[PDB]
Amino acid sequence: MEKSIITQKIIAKAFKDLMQSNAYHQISVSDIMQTAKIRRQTFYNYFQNQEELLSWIFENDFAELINDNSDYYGWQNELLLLLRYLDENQIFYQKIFVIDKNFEHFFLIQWENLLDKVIFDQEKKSDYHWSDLEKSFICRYNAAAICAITRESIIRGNSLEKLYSQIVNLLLAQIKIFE
Amino acid sequence: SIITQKIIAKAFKDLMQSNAYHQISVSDIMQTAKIRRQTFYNYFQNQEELLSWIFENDFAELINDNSDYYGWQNELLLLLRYLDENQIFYQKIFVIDKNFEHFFLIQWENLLDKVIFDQEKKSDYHWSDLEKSFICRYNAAAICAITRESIIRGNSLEKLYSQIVNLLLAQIKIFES
Repeated sequence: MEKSIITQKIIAKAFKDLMQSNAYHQISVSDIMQTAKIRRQTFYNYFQNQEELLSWIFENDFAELINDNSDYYGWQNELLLLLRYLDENQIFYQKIFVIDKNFEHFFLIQWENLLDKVIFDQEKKSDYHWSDLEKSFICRYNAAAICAITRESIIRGNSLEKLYSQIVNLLLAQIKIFE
Repeated sequence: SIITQKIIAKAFKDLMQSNAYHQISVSDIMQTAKIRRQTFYNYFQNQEELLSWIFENDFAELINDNSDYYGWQNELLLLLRYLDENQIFYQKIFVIDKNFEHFFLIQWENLLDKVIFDQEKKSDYHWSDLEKSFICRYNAAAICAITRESIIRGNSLEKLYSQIVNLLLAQIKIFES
């Protein structure tokens, strides 16, 4: 989305930029709005504080990457863009894994949402005999794997995009047996 | 002498069924085991050491104490059956020991190494070292998470067997030459 959230997106970009090179708690609202080039008080039309801004970033950015697009068959492109986003924002996310103990659970749910999208898109392309139980299992199994691998890579400072071909290939192999 | 240690462990596991970990004493354990109390300390300094011993011994048997040709599929099935038989015990462990998950993950990594080894004995593959390492890390993480969740939920782990095997075989098949 763009038109209904223009200012929020500018403020969030500013914050993400500062998180590349400053510790989270040393970024004030004043700093964010200086970087955004918007009058400070405007921040409060939208967020009470930096925690609320973080929450918004997590909800918006993952939805935008996974769901907010037009594509009929999109999951492979979405996965690539998600890995690229995590690489670009690796320092931000390393920091969040330190600051927010509940983030790991949110992160896993994001991967689950991606797997739900994989299933959604595949069922548009081909016919499958997977039961409801089997679809749940494939999603939970793979979401857990990708969550663990990408969390570790983020924390370690290893590139996520380098894993893309291997992840796609393993997912497609598993999907195929249910044709 | 595996024998006395196993009696003590069996007694502690049974007390853990219906008693909170912290409310089980060495006296309780040894009375249940029917073995003179002081014998405990020939083997374990305390309850935490006893727990650690159970983890190391049980998983070493499940992963390392089989015949060479038993195979990863039977090994997985045996692990799943062990987790079912000890489901209530592990439900508690996932509560009280927030480091057990790391140990558990290593056990699944060990099994995945055996999967690769067994498959390379059966057939021939074009995977690189990096590709096979990745398959192992990816699937060990998946199986670790899925079995923990099923344990906590109180679902059948043995029921997961075919589901896991099918997804693993599907991944390995793409590297077969």
